[PDB]
Amino acid sequence: PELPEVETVRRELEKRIVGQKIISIEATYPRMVLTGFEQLKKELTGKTIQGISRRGKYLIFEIGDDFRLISHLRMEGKYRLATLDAPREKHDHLTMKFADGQLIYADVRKFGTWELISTDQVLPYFLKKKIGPEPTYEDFDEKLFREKLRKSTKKIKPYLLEQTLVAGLGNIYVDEVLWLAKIHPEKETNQLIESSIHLLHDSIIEILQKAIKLGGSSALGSTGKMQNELQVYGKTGEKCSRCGAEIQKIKVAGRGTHFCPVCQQK
DNA sequence: CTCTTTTTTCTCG
DNA sequence: GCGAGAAACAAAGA
Ligand SMILES: FC(F)(F)c1nc(S)c2nc[nH]c2n1
Repeated sequence: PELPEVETVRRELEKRIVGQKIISIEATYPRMVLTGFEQLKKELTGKTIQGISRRGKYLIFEIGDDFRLISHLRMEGKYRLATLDAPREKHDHLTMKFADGQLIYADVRKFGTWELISTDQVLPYFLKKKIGPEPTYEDFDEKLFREKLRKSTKKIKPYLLEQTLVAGLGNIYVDEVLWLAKIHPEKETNQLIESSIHLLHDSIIEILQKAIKLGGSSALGSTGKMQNELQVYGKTGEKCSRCGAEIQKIKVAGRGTHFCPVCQQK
């Protein structure tokens, strides 16, 4: 998932597990608990969930005053709320058992991660990863964005995916954003002009906020409607909305890349 | 049978 | 520092 899907999960979890005391925690794949499963089980068992936050694509469980559980779903992670007698499914790895239900984490590819960190270490955790601003008008400053693009020789799509210019874009929404902003994915950022950068900035905010409103593109968060609004991603060979052309797919920095050549010339 | 396809971080030259 | 390619992993499709 990307930021809109993680935000949709965050909102549903916030509605349902805040206030719940953790009765037990079980793992069939403890290796995804990067800080140590036995330590996490000891610290969090018997604690009450106080809230669920998000930063970029990271989910942040607020569990007691002094701990946060930082969860990343990577490529295929999925959460579901199940009854206590729910049968185990093949790719379930972790479960947080409450008195009247359980939160189960599944991940076919086993990429997703859990990290237990103390409350006063959350901001340093994200500083160390150099995560960029949240994609909102209030947080995403166009002036700094423009300066960073000017000083770099990177291609725009890889640079946006690095999470350092702005947080939360993945392969789907970066393709949608560059189509909407009429920018080639291999455009070198120091060749972007101010009016293009302005449109890119606004387009990032607008696409991600619309995606959040529509519940993401498609367990929790599986009821999104943003997939019906995608213009280029996964649409290889189909006609662009700025009509005439067919959507092409190339490889850029090892990622499948969907774009409309006429609309996105360098 | 092989090869390719679908977030983050590391290795290598 | 850089970028390309690979690594972590599983399943499905060509
Ligand atoms: F593909 C890419 F290599 F450009 C890339 N994509 C994503 S989603 C990403 N997240 C952190 N770093 C990242 N690099």
